[PDB]
Amino acid sequence: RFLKVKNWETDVVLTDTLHLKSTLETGCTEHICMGSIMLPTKDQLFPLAKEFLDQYYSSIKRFGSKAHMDRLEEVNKEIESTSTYQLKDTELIYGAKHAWRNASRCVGRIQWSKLQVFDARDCTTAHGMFNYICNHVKYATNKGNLRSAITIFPQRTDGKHDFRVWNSQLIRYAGYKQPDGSTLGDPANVQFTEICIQQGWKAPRGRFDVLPLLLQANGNDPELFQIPPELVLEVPIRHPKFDWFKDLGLKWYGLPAVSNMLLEIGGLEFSACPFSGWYMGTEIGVRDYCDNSRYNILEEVAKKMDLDMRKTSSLWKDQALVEINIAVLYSFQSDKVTIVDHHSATESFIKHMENEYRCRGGCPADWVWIVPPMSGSITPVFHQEMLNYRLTPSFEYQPDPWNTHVW
Amino acid sequence: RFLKVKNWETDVVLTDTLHLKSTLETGCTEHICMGSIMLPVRTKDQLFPLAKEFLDQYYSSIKRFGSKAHMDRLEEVNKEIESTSTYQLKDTELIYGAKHAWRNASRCVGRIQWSKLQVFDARDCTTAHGMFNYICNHVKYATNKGNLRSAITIFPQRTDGKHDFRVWNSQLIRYAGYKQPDGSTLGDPANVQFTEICIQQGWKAPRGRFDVLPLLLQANGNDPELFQIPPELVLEVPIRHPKFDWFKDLGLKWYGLPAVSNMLLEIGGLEFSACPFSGWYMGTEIGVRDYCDNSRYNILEEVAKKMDLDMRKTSSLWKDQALVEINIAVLYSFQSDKVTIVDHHSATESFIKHMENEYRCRGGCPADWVWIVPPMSGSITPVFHQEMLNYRLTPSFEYQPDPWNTHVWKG
Ligand code: HEM
Ligand code: HEM
Ligand SMILES: CN(C)Cc1ccc(OCc2ccc3ccc(N)nc3c2)cc1
Ligand SMILES: CN(C)Cc1ccc(OCc2ccc3ccc(N)nc3c2)cc1
Ligand SMILES: C[C@H](O)[C@H](O)[C@H]1CNc2nc(N)[nH]c(=O)c2N1
Ligand SMILES: C[C@H](O)[C@H](O)[C@H]1CNc2nc(N)[nH]c(=O)c2N1
Ligand SMILES: [Zn+2]
Repeated sequence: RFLKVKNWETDVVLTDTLHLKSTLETGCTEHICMGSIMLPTKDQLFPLAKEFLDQYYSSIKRFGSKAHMDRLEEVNKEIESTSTYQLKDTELIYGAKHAWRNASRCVGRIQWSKLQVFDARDCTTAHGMFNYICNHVKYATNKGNLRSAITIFPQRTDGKHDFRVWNSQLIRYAGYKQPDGSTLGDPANVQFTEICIQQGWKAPRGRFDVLPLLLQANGNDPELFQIPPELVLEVPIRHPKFDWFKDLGLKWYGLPAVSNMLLEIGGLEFSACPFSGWYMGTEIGVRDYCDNSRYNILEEVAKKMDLDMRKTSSLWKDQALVEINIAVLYSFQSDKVTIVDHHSATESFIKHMENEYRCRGGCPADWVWIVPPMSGSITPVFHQEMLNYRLTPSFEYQPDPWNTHVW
Repeated sequence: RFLKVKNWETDVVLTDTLHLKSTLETGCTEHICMGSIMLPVRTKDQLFPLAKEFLDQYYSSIKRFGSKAHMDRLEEVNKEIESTSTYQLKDTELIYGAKHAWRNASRCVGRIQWSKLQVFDARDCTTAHGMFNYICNHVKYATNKGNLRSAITIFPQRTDGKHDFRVWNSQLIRYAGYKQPDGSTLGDPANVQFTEICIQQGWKAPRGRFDVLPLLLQANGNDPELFQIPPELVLEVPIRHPKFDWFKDLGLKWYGLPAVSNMLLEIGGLEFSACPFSGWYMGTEIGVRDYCDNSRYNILEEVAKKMDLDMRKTSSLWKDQALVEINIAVLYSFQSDKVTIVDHHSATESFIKHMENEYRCRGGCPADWVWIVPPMSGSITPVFHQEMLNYRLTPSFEYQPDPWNTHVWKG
């Protein structure tokens, strides 16, 4: 009931009690673990609100105070009346920061309280959303000195007036099905690169074409918008030794800005809430270049290294994967763009873990996602036991808009 | 209830029905996941249903469920239990059990080989010296001059828990580790505590960086005794690198036979507390864990020095780079000497095939993602994007407290 977790590299033991607060469910049972599965009314709303407000006023050392009680009373009232309710800005911010704080899959959470919240709740149109998004992108980029941000569009009402960013990230590279058979650009984004044209995009049919924003406001049809290029900071990728690297014709964008998630605070459902921070190197280089179902350029890279690509036992894929990731980090640090290496980020996380166990009594963590996709066992998190559980406020997955939209 | 797993690299979807045959607990609940927790005297009361369960599986597998052979066997076992408070497995049953225990080992990426396991029945053993004999023949048989064969040796089951057979070594073959007065460690840091016990038990330690440890064996609950595996029986491979000639000079070598000996085999309620088993190495086990883990030989840095890497900023990925070269060297040294070894890409590929085959033919395949995924280059092996249900089946291999923590010293 008061669980412990052992780091095996260091024998350190943390005790977890925060999990007892856990409110939502995992997908696991006593009989089956699903830790490696990707995605396992006025009456429900009020308990949701109270729980949130209780933790909020507790966090400001005014638990049980007049303001607290009155606020709980005030919200309770508006709920009975309007069937929903609205969050004070302070609550909105506390909420946002805490959904990140509780994002069990996120290795970067040590930064969780330095989040810039943009209240875009007054928005009414796709054009408006576009204006708010450009503003976010510009702010977060900060000439390469990246800052974390989130922009929150009006909460769901009755599932009809839904605000949604159809892009999965604000900034992503187009991907096209070749008549040749293969795939040009980014394969992840193929179906999306279609929907854009299916909705009227004029694709430059290149490789690194920045996808257009497809914003949907108040449940209406979604509209296309193009991000001003001067707002899209990119880094041409080059190796600090292999000068044939730049020849490979590679660059990547500096701003990772996830847009398809649902943010939940005190029962309210912000279905558009694009947020961003900065890349861990391996997100672009292990994942965005070298996944089979992505840029898949490993073969060509090692080809250019004249490595024995005949048998797997030469570990050519590994050697190459390492150089590519060295290049990514090298180019970003060169162009004065924020990035963190996977050793540094995992180190920061262990500290953040220790910090949360100390000041908060625990920290939910999803080992399968926290461990970098390369060099796993030489990062400190590998040997770190982690408890996974779901807390509120949270970020949740949500169905792709094109599977839901009533046109 | 059906459950689906999806491979996100290939969109292949599989459907698990097997998880319904799962009894044992996971550690998990609906409000917490212990999926990354390393570790999450039995009466006639709870024995017979465990036995029936086993025998039922056993007779289904031989397509004789409900046969008179099956029913008499149940009866035979029943009566042997209520009379003797335990029972004995037939040879057929012991073999099936050991194989299935491996097959159910949800953390083992090597399971494709599960049906080809040589089972040595050492249930007639009575002394440590007898144990040394059995173990010696295991090692010789499994080693097969570098052409490794999977094998397990099974010592008598636990009776009253006061007469346990145990192998105190964690693996049959392992290098000593010595903590020095200055704080440094000579040999394998992973083995220091055991090395100490060994020394206290009268072992005369060479105190070299690569001393094969003695077997510390326990029979019928007696105090353990020391035995030196004859060196001609211990196959080793010196570690060199194919392009780096300075590598051999790091003075490295590893033993060829991985043979885990501290686990506990459970079959039909019976507990086999001494059941050393062996297969062959995946390269990363030696290369990534056995040299490069910060709590191991940690030649990561020296390899890095010799490569003249940029060890200043970690964002040079010098650690990553050295790690790769060390694993190249491990695989290369082994293949050159015709000692069986598998690389992580090969092993994971194999596993996916095995797993898919198991879903189709068995209705699932319990698998621990945290352990199946290799400790380097995770996402460029096919298991990384493979969803996996994890659950416990019997027969199984279980952890068990170190015997030095529980053992009652005769003297
Ligand atoms: C500032 C530096 C940050 C770093 C280095 C970082 C790092 C990461 C990494 C490496 C992942 C794994 C994702 C993958 O492999 O595809 C991840 C996931 C995640 N991040 Fe963070 N992040 C940062 C900022 C943020 C911010 C500002 C938020 C939101 C406020 C956030 C929320 C999340 C969430 C919810 C996930 C899980 C996504 C999922 O479940 O699929 N992160 N992060
Ligand atoms: C024949 C080639 C084999 C290969 C390549 C192989 C590979 C592996 C690897 C790489 C691990 C993870 C080890 C670690 O990182 O600590 C593992 C775990 C395991 N293996 Fe296999 N193995 C083989 C044979 C066997 C055999 C013969 C058995 C038993 C009869 C077995 C039973 C297990 C068990 C029970 C685990 C989980 C250990 C634990 O729970 O801590 N394996 N295997
Ligand atoms: C499995 N993938 C192919 C699909 C997938 C796509 C985006 C995903 O979002 C992850 C995510 C979320 C927030 C982040 C914030 C900062 C950062 N550097 N990476 C971040 C990464 C997760 C999964
Ligand atoms: C943290 N460690 C001390 C615990 C630990 C060490 C080795 C372990 O080995 C498991 C294991 C079992 C059987 C194997 C068979 C073959 C093989 N190549 N590796 C195998 C590896 C398990 C746990
Ligand atoms: C904390 C974590 O559960 C633990 O360190 C595990 C992680 N995965 C592993 N995977 C393998 N193959 N071997 C291990 O020893 C471990 N250790
Ligand atoms: C099968 C597994 O659940 C899936 O591939 C996960 C594994 N771990 C991951 N880890 C991170 N950081 N990001 C991911 O997308 C995934 N994918
Ligand atoms: Zn679980």
